[PDB]
Formats: sequence, C-alpha cells, structure tokens
Amino acid sequence: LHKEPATLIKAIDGDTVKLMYKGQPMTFRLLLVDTPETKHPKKGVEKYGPEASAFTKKMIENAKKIEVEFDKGQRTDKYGRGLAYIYADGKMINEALVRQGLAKVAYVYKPNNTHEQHLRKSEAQAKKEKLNIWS
Repeated sequence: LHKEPATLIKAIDGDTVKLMYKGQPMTFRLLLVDTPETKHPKKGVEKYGPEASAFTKKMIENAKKIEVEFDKGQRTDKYGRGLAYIYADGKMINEALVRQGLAKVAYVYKPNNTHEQHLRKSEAQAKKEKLNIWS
C-alpha cells in the first residue's frame, strides 16, 4: 500500500469526507470503521454522531498534510465513494476515531482488511478504557 496526497474540500460526517484527489473532486468513505452518523432519517443524529463528526472535521481541518491510502481490494463502493485509510499529518483518522471510542470496527470484507488487526487492537483499548460509545 502507498499513501498519496490529497486536499480537503469538505468534511461531511464522521465516516465521510470530500477530498480533491488526482485533481478530481471525490467523496471518500473511511475504511473499516462505522461511526454514529448525523445522516439518515432512517436514523437521524445518533448518539455520539455530532461528536464523531466534529472529531473527523477538526482533525482533517487542522492538518498540514492529508494522505489517502487505498487497500488492496476494490477502491470505490457501490455509491462511488473512494474506500481508503485517511491520514492527517501521519496519523490515521480511522484508527484515531476507534481509539477514542467514537467508531466501531466495521464488518470487514477481504481483501480490504490490511489494517484490521491494528484497528481491532485500538478498539479493544477504547472498550477497556470505557470511552464514549463504550461508556
């Protein structure tokens, strides 16, 4: 896997951000994490949704460098979103959300599971520490 540079356009939710990639505007879905969402009337503004969403926003908004890392399987989902690991100044936003108890480790589909063990480890910590979603 290699990282590639990208530029923020707009954060949309805990798990979704709009980036400029290879010169094209693209919506990205964070690989392997499910956050509470502020989207879906089939739901609404679930609990810790506003929190997960401000976490992703701040982190991506305040960064020097954003990088996207595609996994080894399909790179877009059925809605046309890029599927990736997103890094803000070297820190993976997907792991940070899970480390802070603001995301669950999603249902994993091979072969898009390269960082799955890593994230599960952080998730177990977040649970142990009873943070947010786990409290």
